[PDB]
Amino acid sequence: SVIKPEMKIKLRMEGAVNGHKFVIEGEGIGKPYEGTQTLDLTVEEGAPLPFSYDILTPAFNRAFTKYPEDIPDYFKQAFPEGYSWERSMTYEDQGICIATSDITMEGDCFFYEIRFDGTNFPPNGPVMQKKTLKWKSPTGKMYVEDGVLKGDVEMALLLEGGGHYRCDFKTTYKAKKDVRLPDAHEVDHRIEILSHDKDYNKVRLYEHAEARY
Repeated sequence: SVIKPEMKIKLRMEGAVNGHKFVIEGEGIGKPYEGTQTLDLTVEEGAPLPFSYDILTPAFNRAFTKYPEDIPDYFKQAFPEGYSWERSMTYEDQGICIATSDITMEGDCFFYEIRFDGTNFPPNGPVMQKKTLKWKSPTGKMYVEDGVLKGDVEMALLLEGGGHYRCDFKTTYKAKKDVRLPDAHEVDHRIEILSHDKDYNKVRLYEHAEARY
């Protein structure tokens, strides 16, 4: 396979949230067959970010998923050519984000070109007031609709003071070439900010992910 036991990551995200433009760059490494990865992220433009960093982190690659051999791996099959995704993230207080990522590969390194846009977050809401702690770890569903791979997951951010803040994720995936399509299945994720500086200009981000029926 062209996916090595260890793969590097390089990315660039450009976007805007409630009109505030930003650019974030990332460099990392992961073990695709183990489903693990770590990213170091740097706010290159638009610092300091006036919104919760947590809304960004699921945008920062399902190739880093442990797939059982009896479930076809859409994401590892898509390389070297790559794949893209389109995602809507609909929060319970009418804040909405939409994002896209084009994922390519050159040598032992993935490259992401990410666009992230968000709007209509309440000014005194948990996102613009930075009251989010971390994402819960729900199980997401993967399924195919007329030859296209889709994902749906009901997400939630834990809040300061003990509450939770929900978000509906819908993703569409597109391999550059035809690959074996999997039957419907699930993916477990855990995503965590391991470290950050005061205003999250620097962030170290970790994900573990595993597929199952």
